[PDB]
Amino acid sequence: STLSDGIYTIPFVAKKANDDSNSSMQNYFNNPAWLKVKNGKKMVAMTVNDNKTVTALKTTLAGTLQDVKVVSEDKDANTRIVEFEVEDLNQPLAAHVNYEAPFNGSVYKGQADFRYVFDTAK
Amino acid sequence: STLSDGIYTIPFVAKKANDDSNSSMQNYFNNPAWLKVKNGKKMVAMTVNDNKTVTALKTTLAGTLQDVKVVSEDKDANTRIVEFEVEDLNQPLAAHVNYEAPFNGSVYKGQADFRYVFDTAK
Amino acid sequence: STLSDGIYTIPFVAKKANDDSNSSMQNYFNNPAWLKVKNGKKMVAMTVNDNKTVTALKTTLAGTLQDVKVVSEDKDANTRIVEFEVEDLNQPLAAHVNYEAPFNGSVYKGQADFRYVFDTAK
Repeated sequence: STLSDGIYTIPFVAKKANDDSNSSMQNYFNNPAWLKVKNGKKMVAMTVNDNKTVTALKTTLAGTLQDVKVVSEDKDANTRIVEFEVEDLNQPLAAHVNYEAPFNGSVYKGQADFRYVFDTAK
Repeated sequence: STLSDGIYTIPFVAKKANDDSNSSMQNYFNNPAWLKVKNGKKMVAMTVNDNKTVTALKTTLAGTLQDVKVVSEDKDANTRIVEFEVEDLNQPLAAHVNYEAPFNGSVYKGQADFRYVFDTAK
Repeated sequence: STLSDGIYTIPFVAKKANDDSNSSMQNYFNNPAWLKVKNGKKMVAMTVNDNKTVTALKTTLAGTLQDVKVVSEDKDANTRIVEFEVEDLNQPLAAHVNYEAPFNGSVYKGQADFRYVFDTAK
């Protein structure tokens, strides 16, 4: 947690919920994540690269999963910037994502559980 | 082929035409591909992440290469969703792509052959 | 340097300034880069996939770093096509990038040094 004030680019990997392997959900988020070290608060910002498909995202805060906040949304470029706090950048951050298939059919909804594994701030 | 009804995310890799190595053409397609298991028909959908550059794409169906169908096109975000049927998700699916360089010159056209190698549905 | 006339797709990796490891800045540029072999001039074109964040980019030419030229800019899709000459496609091309965080705060600016390592034209 010992980090000085400023803007740093923090890398991440999305791993499967109960497997130490890469999750297919990783491709919905732009790497690296932005890190603002302000007033001793670890704020992580990341571009959700498919606004239409990814409908909801929740990240663990104080022991429970809470819906992420939208910094700014770009409906023309099909992207959005999301903001969330992390308790520890050393523990695999459990996250649940709700998605929608672009198919022209009755069934299209989906949802998956995955873990965000953060490297070191730069 | 033994798969139940529903929406599943199928991963893929683009390999070189006559080499078991990754093809540079992989970066024109968004991973993973969407899979709709409806009425015993293996339908694969994928985002072509550069609408202007990638001009044509054909995938092998019943022994011959046929031009892929457009689900929906996004001219503002420079993307499009394409749909194609696969005979077997265990054989390397041969595909031919036609592309155009964004350079301001007389010569800009190009075309390449590659293989889609599908993993398992999720 | 012995290459015939035409359009070829050249792959690249962004490595850390003083480390032979991948740079986080790699995700701001679309792979592969376009190569036009016209009148014995090695011209490299690449899509900067985040127009708003990446504010400036300079590539080494004749021993010094010079600001890259804009082929065409897409403000709707948040992209731009940049053009620059390379002295040798065998030496790690030193580059300096200026970036801006999308956070809603006083501090957001940043800048990093990295090297472009080019493979072979296709």
